[PDB]
Amino acid sequence: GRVTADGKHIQKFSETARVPFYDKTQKHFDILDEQEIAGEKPVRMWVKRFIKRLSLVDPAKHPQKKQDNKWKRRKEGIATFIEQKNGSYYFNVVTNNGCTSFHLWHKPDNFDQEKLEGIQNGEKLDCWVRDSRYQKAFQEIPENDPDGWECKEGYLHVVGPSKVEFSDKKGDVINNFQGTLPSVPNDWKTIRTNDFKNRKRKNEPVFCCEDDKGNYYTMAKYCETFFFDLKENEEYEIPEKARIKYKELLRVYNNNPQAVPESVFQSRVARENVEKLKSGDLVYFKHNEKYVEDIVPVRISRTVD
RNA sequence: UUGAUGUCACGGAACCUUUGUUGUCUUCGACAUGGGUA
RNA sequence: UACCCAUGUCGAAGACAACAAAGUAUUU
Repeated sequence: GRVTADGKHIQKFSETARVPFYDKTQKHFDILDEQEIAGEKPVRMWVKRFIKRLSLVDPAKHPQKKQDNKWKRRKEGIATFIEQKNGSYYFNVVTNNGCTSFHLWHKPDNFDQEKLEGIQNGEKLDCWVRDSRYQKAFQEIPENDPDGWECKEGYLHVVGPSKVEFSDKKGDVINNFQGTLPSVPNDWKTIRTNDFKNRKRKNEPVFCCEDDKGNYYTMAKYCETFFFDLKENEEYEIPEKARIKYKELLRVYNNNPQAVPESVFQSRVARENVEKLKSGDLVYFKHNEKYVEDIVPVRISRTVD
């Protein structure tokens, strides 16, 4: 939700999507303006809810784990090979929905047509395809995925790189870093992740670093959130109780002895010493038919009595 | 800024009454933080 | 729009509440 200009109502967004900000696969911090980052100018993003995945042998007669629930909802088509790189193969696809086509890169399974050993330019194959939730957004359409993006307008909710694990002693991620750990940056906008927790699948990027008095930090947030489809006709009134609870939430955020000692790793509410609701704020809200009941600044937050 | 044959104003204690007092173990364990994957 | 958690660290309270001036016969 978004707090209205009068400061007395909160309007409802219909949707959210994740925006990668601290990974090296994009340039959002270099191309978005300050008031777009601050969440006080609306922006227009490309959004994809579902992403396609292929198999080049029928899942129903595929060995092992693909006579499986995810593949129960099959869809069929034909694919044309057009490029190969790093063992990945590039296909244009036509599904059985008349004319309905898209390009995608595929990293073959062992049973994908002899793992595509010996396939050649211009060839084509019968295929099966599924779609799975992706719910991500970008300002510019990434290369290697040029199709299926929907243009939407909304606001960016930028909290900062505040999901951090820290210790006085070296854990599993730090032990396996393979390098000299960086120093803690001074500016929260320059942080970029430098390896992964699951380095085979390359899920879950992290930023590992060390400070001058011997603490080790692992920041494990790389996405930031995009709010879109603002409903004009759906205000909810903020009662006085909701403001008191929010002020108490802010007080407990800013008076924490157990807080991470480096403020670049704190959320905007704590890092910036926020003290009130203000017009135009972006927030998560709980409501009844007419009134706001609970307000929090981040996705997993605190609940006040 | 006096008025004149008449001024005890050195003719009148800012005096009298009121408790800085009432209540409070130098004690003590679970809590911080916000995403990630499809 | 469903699923899943992850990390180990750290002192708190340092006066508060009340009162903040009020009374002080002249007569059946």
